[PDB]
Amino acid sequence: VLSEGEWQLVLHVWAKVEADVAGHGQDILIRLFKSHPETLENFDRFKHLKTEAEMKASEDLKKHGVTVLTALGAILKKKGHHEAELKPLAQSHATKHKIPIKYLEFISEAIIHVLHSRHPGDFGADAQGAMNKALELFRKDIAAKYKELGYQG
Ligand code: HEM
Repeated sequence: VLSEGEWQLVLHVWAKVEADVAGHGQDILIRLFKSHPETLENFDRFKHLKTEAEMKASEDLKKHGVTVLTALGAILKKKGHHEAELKPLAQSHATKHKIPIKYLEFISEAIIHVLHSRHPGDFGADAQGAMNKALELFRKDIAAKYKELGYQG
């Protein structure tokens, strides 16, 4: 369970993301795909993309990054009270998309990497620790829902 102070560190960097969620989403999805190419294969929608340049030029990838980060932001703004937001997400990701917890760990790493690069002013060590805790909580709760839904993750 995060403290209020930790949540405030999370939300203060998220405020920066929200200056340009689209650009942040591009960087995060591209970092995920570059660092863990098997994750790209998981997206039938995107797996044709061959290069970072093609990724950057895809309007469709940009749209999806906005969707992803806005969903995550809505979860983070609940400060742990995210049951309602996690239900549909866990169901789609367990049963339609089939995303293992290890891949949610990979996107978490990509989020931390991009925030660390873009936001040294709001992403020092304590802030990164807080974000890690928030993403750990998200993954813990999603993995519990995966169980309940019949997916090992
Ligand atoms: C922070 C973690 C993530 C969030 C918040 C998130 C959010 C979303 C949202 C909101 C959608 C659209 C609605 C839905 O289907 O549920 C979606 C779709 C999808 N997600 Fe995620 N996602 C996350 C991580 C991942 C990861 C790590 C992968 C794969 C490695 C993945 C694969 C997919 C796929 C395949 C779709 C469908 C894309 C399409 O064909 O339109 N997601 N995600």
